[PDB]
Amino acid sequence: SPTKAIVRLREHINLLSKKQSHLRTQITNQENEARIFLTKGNKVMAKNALKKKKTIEQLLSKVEGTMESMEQQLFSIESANLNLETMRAMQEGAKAMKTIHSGLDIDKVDETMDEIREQVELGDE
Repeated sequence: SPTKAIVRLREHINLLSKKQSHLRTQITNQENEARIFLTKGNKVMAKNALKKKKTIEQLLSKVEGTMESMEQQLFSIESANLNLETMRAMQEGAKAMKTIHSGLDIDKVDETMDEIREQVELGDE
């Protein structure tokens, strides 16, 4: 159902959120490894650690892009459900106004209305 898709989007979103926390940790850790390589005067290994930092940041970007597509999909479903709730209310509402409109069981007033209606329009063409 629509509620089926909603719950799984949430579950997927929640898991991606933890991947994101994890990736930020590793980003930090690569930064700190680079500083330590420098205090040992190993300029090459520090650059290698910063390049690895760059790739994790790229992957964190992909994680957040997946999350964002899922949040938009969720919103689209919830809005569409609200729009459908309106349409069903309107349907049932129009049924109720039709019952009320013909709630005069004897003496057809509405046929006389349509007669007078056409007389009024007889300049229009």
